[PDB]
Amino acid sequence: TQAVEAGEKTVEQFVQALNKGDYNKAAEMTSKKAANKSALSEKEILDKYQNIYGAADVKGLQISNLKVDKKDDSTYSFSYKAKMNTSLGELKDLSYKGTLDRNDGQTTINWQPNLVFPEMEGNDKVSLTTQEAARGNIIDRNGEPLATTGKLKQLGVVPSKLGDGGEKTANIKAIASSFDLTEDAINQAISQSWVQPDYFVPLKIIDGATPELPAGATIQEVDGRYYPLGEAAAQLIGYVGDITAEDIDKNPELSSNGKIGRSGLEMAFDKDLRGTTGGKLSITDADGVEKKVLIEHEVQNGKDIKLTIDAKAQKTAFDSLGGKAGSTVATTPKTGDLLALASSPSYDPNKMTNGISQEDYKAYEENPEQPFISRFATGYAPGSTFKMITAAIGLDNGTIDPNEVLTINGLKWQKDSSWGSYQVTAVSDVSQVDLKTALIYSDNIYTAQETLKMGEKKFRTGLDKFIFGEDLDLPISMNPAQISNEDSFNSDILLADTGYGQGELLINPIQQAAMYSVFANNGTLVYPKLIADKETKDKKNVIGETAVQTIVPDLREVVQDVNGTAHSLSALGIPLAAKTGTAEIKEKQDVKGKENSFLFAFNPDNQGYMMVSMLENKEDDDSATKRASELLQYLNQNYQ
Ligand SMILES: *C(=O)[C@@H](NC(=O)Cc1ccccc1)[C@@H]1N[C@@H](C(=O)O)C(C)(C)S1
Repeated sequence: TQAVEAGEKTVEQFVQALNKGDYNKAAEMTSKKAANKSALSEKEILDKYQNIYGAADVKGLQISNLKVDKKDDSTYSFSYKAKMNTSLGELKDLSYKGTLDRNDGQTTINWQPNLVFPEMEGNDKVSLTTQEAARGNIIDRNGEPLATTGKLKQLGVVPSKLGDGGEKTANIKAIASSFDLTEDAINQAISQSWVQPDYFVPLKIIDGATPELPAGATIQEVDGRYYPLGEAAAQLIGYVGDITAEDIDKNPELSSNGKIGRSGLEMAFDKDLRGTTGGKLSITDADGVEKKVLIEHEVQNGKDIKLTIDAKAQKTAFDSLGGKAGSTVATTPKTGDLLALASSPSYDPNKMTNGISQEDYKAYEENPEQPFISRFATGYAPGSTFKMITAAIGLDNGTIDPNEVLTINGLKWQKDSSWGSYQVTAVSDVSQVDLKTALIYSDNIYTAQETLKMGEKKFRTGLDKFIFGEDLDLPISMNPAQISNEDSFNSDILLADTGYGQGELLINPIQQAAMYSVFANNGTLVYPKLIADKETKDKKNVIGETAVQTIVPDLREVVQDVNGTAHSLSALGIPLAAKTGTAEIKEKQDVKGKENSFLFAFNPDNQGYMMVSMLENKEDDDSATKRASELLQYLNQNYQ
């Protein structure tokens, strides 16, 4: 019995050393190379475990149902079920047999070929044939392609088959003249540090007919991932990259020759898009004739992914940002379909996945405007657009009378002398300010006074009915919106700032589109949705229908009133309700404060579309409002 317990520890450590990928430590727990003992030496056990388990990408060996007893004076038998992960799938239900040995005080494993796979005998080999799975496509709500896979002919020259003296110069000139490439660039590539005589130095990417090939040039067809919208959806869609040996160690079910999603939806839906590797893992005899099969799946290509995105709206939303720092979110607010998720500046995903120079990659990473950031998922202070939420809360809890006219003297205001030098500031000197006026001119003082009058308790009570702190059900990495840093403002100043969208508020554009959706659904919050087939989910009674019917007519006046901050959008001649905002930020360099321009706009007649556009670190006279004319026209015509 005391010996049977030591054997269950030996089988445990032997399996553990195999599981931990240390095939040498497991080899030293075996007996000597002899009959009725170990079949091979230790160096041959290492090389057999390394060759076979390495070829099958064997990872995560775990056993169960261990049964160890006694067979003779020095012989102990052991059995167990086992399972392991391979590049083909899960290899479960493995009945392992063996015998232990107690020669001195230690117990060793009489190693046999049946301890690599159950039915191996003598000089049996292992064979693995695999078929790569085609990565699925990504498409928009109307079927247009967003990310597809295909073949790409790649021109390239062989330095050895190019020439010696003069003939190499002649072949370079013929390759240059027959492929439209400068002669100074062909020599710059074939002379790089990595190049060797008999290598394949790629040049151009043939996108049409293959022309006449001079001496030295040769086309090598390769697989590529194409992105039709390109940079206009690079943050959302992401890009794929060549699978590395580290990736295979983490998930053996990958193809060491395929691509893996690195960011965005390409990485988010990597499992669904990449498919499953097909093939067969068999045990052959000593000559290569197949005996027993261990795994066999057929190649199953990846699934396609259909998004709520509109390819036209996505490209228009991105183009309207003119390459400046910003982002635009367009939805159908009654269902939550995300029509566009643009971020700017961006990077070339085609260039990123189909070969990018190391200089260009550093440009993308050293760019201060940071093109790799998904700005529709970055938290910001919403600014003056947030007054709609504060107003709706003040109307619901009976704090704001729409017709009551506050008197506001001057452009500065503070509650009392305890505020020191801090004062809420108004841009327009309007003395008689009611709710409709405060939304048209965007008056901070009215909002600050009504927030302080409301109280912190009643303010948060209305705020907590929204999606602050919630994690949206979206395949986009994202932080939840927050009201402040802590559960209490503990400051009348901070309570006031939060009233008109400043303070410690952090709400990303997508979360803003979800929160502002209440004004298109009579106070019901409709959650955003990116997968076209998902079910619409909502959250009712977030604000009162009374507040919606009061505020939306005022938001029409933000566009229609001649002093409205969005009056430039009345040139469209379409039903629009809007609210602009400009948030000031002092979290970069103290040399100068930076401003973020915002625009919220939806159709108040049919509620077909909703838009939340942003400009980060805006230039002067530049706003989100002056750029939104084109996207609004498209959404108004195509989403009624
Ligand atoms: C809301 O965001 C308000 N903004 C400020 O009080 C800060 C600010 C920023 C730049 C210049 C002056 C003041 C108001 N809303 C914006 C807007 O709707 O664009 C105004 C510029 C009207 S102030």
